[PDB]
Amino acid sequence: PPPGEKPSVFHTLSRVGSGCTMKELYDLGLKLAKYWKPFHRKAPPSSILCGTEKPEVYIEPCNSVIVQIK
DNA sequence: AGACTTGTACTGGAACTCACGTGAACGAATGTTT
Repeated sequence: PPPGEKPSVFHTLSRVGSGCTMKELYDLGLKLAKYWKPFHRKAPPSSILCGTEKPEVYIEPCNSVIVQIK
């Protein structure tokens, strides 16, 4: 972002779907359950920028969580 | 590829039980003292 501001736009990197136990996935779902929004290809959100791979449901970055990927 | 879940088998420790040992205590007989 411009100096002294929070990030506004995001660029997709990759899907990850392994490395979490069932309980961790349940807790993550409960945390982010309220903030999921349906994804419409015709009116994509401004904050998230995607290529050919698009999600079924998108969550605004302000309410999401950081994940470590190996 | 990778990561988690499920199923099978194994091994060590907990708990329970019996055998054996040791410690302390005691009534009766005997020996000693007065």
